[PDB]
Amino acid sequence: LQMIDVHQLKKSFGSLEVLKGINVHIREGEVVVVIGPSGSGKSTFLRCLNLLEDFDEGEIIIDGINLKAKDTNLNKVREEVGMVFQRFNLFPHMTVLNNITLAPMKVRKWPREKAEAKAMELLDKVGLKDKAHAYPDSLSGGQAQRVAIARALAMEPKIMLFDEPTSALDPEMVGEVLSVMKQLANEGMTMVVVTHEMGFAREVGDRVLFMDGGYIIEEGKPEDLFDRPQHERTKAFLSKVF
Amino acid sequence: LQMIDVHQLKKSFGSLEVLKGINVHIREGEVVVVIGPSGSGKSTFLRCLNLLEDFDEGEIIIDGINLKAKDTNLNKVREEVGMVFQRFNLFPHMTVLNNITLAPMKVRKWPREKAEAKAMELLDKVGLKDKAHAYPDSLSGGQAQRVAIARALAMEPKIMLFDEPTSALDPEMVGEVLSVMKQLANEGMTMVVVTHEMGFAREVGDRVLFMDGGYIIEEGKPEDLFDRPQHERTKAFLSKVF
Ligand SMILES: Nc1ncnc2c1ncn2[C@@H]1O[C@H](COP(=O)(O)OP(=O)(O)OP(O)(O)=S)[C@@H](O)[C@H]1O
Ligand SMILES: Nc1ncnc2c1ncn2[C@@H]1O[C@H](COP(=O)(O)OP(=O)(O)OP(O)(O)=S)[C@@H](O)[C@H]1O
Ligand SMILES: [Mg+2]
Repeated sequence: LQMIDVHQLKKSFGSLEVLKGINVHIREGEVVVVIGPSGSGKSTFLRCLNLLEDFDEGEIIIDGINLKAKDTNLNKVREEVGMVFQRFNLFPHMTVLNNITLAPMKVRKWPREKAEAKAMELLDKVGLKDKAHAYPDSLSGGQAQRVAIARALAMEPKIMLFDEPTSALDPEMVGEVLSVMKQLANEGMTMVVVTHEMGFAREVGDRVLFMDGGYIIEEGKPEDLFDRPQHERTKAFLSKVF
Repeated sequence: LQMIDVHQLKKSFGSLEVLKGINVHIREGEVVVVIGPSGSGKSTFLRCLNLLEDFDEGEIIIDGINLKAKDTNLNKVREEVGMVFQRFNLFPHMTVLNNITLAPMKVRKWPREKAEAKAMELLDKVGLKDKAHAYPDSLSGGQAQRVAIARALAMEPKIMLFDEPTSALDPEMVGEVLSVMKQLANEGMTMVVVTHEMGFAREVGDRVLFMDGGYIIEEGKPEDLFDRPQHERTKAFLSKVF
């Protein structure tokens, strides 16, 4: 309940209150999986967590610091949270290596040799050291998404956010990215993963949160949630998804 | 030999000669379509035009300025050349309006409302003003790629490069992207378009360059190159694609 703390979170886009009061508390090293239909506020939720969107009411605490406290450095938090999106993760005009090294050099003021040493180490980890000097256009979707992960890991964050990282990919490219994320969980990374891939959720997630219409409607262990859902809306959603 | 001027352009990656003597001279307002097999150097070529890659031998002159002359402001050339890639054109972490205004604000130091009025009219022209405050991942491929053109146009370039802008799109999304590109061609923009979209090439294209193995093997008017190719490599390539 220590790494991410969310109390009565609400958000509105004028008329549409997209997050209608949500509560979640994520411990250090916990993999939490977010599921639910389109328009639930799943991405908005992740954005608030990543300081990409401000909220209308409630509280967000990350690593024991408040996002709306006057004294708190938001830029310092920004670099402790990583985020991988469904698309557009890479700079197409830069090599794979320079994608990864850009922020660690620009933000954390690392020297080139140091940053590239760690970038090659992460490319090794994802199975793409042989693509260091390649351009994003040369990469398949599964390879591009694995570079996005490596990009995010180079800042060495405390939390990794994943917004449907495999949703835009062909089925032959999905498990590629899921195994990197799977491996990332095995190394004690606090992860929030928005996904429709339920086999990942059950295999990897510590808790599953079912979001619908701006609420977290049901939550709990993957086995508990998938096998024995209690809420009609959870049942309805699970009757048509993977 | 006005807008783009290339003489015996050569580029290697190690012992791999990727461009082997490119000579091409693009007039102002000319729309050049580039076609050819994978590994032809089409993307490398466009990168050289866009100052994203250095070259081993030869000369490149964008609008009367030599990219290797001593007194050359490279950044001032960079800002007059726009580029749309196959994928990764957008920042997923910021809104559509912000994607477009980022560069004119940083590079041209425009105030926010100035840049935004320009972005809004650009979104209008590509038929997407309603998506101004939306995030990239809410967009279709067709939409995303139109915003990618809007981003590029916000810098007010005189050269627009397109590296397979519709390749990674579902076929129904291909149409409305080529409509924007056509409008851009019809308005006098100097365009280099790497594309295997024949209808586009025939309609708004002035010339077609057939690249293969680091050379421009054959060139000419689209009708002429498409319907009566002179070189057997061009014929063979046309037979397997169109
Ligand atoms: N920047 C924005 N401006 C206005 N409305 C928005 C914005 N972002 C999201 N919305 C609204 O919020 C809903 C989208 O939900 P999201 O917050 O994107 O979460 P989500 O559940 O991931 O959505 P999907 O489509 O399932 S991935 C839509 O109905 C939008 O109208
Ligand atoms: N940064 C790099 N390092 C090493 N090799 C490269 C690099 N960039 C390109 N190449 C190689 O150069 C050759 C031609 O590159 P491109 O310009 O991408 O060709 P292309 O015609 O665009 O091919 P595609 O895949 O149809 S877009 C390919 O064999 C690449 O493997
Ligand atoms: Mg979403």
